[PDB]
Amino acid sequence: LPGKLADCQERDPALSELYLVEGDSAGGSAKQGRNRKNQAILPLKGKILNV
DNA sequence: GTACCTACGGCTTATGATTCTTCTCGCTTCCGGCGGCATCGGGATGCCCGCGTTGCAGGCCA
Repeated sequence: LPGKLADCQERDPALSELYLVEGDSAGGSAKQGRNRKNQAILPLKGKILNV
């Protein structure tokens, strides 16, 4: 929960949005240019192992 | 693709210590009430006489 996740002010689901981008390259400007009402961004690190 | 360490210098803020404010234990002993009796100075009551109080009308003041 800490570290990377930055939720919005609203807590009721089906109203907010979630995004998945590169952390240090994209998430910075994404948070600096997003809204603080119904916006949430979850950064990522590199790739993800296959299933 | 990403994280964690200290030196170079200054103000502050996050917590254990010391002088100033205060809360009130101890009773006991010199001292302060407390009551009774002889004493003394004041005054209320009475009479006399002149002065303090008040009403009228005028000139001065806030």
